[PDB]
Amino acid sequence: MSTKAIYPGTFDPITNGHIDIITRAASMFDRVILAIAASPSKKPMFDLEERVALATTALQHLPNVEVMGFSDLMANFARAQQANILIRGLRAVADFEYEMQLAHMNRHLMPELESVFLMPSKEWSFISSSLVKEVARHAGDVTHFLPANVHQALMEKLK
Amino acid sequence: MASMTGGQQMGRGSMSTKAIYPGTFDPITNGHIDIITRAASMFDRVILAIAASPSKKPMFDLEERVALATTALQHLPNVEVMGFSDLMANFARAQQANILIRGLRAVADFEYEMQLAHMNRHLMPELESVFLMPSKEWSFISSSLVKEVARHAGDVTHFLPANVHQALMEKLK
Repeated sequence: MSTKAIYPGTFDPITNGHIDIITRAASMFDRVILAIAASPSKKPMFDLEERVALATTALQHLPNVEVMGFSDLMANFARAQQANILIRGLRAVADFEYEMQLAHMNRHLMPELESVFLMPSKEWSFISSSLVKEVARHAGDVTHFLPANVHQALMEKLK
Repeated sequence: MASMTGGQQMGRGSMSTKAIYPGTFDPITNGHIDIITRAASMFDRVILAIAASPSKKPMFDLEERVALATTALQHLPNVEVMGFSDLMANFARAQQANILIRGLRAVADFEYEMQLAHMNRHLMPELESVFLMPSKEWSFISSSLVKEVARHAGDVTHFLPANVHQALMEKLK
């Protein structure tokens, strides 16, 4: 019957690449949660409240998508949310290794959670939050890579 | 609201899902079975699409491959086995599939798989490629390796369903 997917990340901030991933996932699963990590070990530019607020606005037009923060073991959060699917976007070869390791651990922690991988669209294949930030920090144009609400908020953070 | 719209795929919630899982499956292994079982748990329907005329001559012919796979996957109600002699995208279009299952074992392959996904996106924009990691148990097995091991009497009973094991032993004198 139901499929319920979690798409975890720091989303600092959410980019068009993330939006593409979640849009695609929301087309194939009944429900999707954008799970925003509360306390990443590297301090984010936006806090959880801001990240969640931005992502909510950017994803409001998707009816089966909900944005939430989480500060617990993803397996525990997935169990709490009665999620059975874990979405991960796969951009680089470097990321694949780490995500395969994590998937094997999550299989150990939650055997009933299936990890599922999406490639980013060609359009968004080179963008990351980190890269957009670094470009923007030195006044590079990133209007093409962010939704308007995120773009405005980023500009404010850097002024 | 049919008088007004037939509806669209994206931005309107969840849609009916029909996945193709293509390969040569020469023969199908427990690794493949794991992948398709997992896909069949999350998609409404799944087709195991067995390539008829692969570039490297297979040990089993299409009829044998299809027969073996059918038997090994009969316990999954939403899975069907078919042969195809086309691009995976043309078969997908023919079957009105909207999902393409791809197994992701090696880092070496990631680049090729991303390139294939971009090509399939070009050919069939409405087809989404979805990538599954193999289970840890099956992470090192391939059809090719199991065959070569079997050819020199290595034990591969753990890597194949019984019907495939028997058929493989028959192929190897």
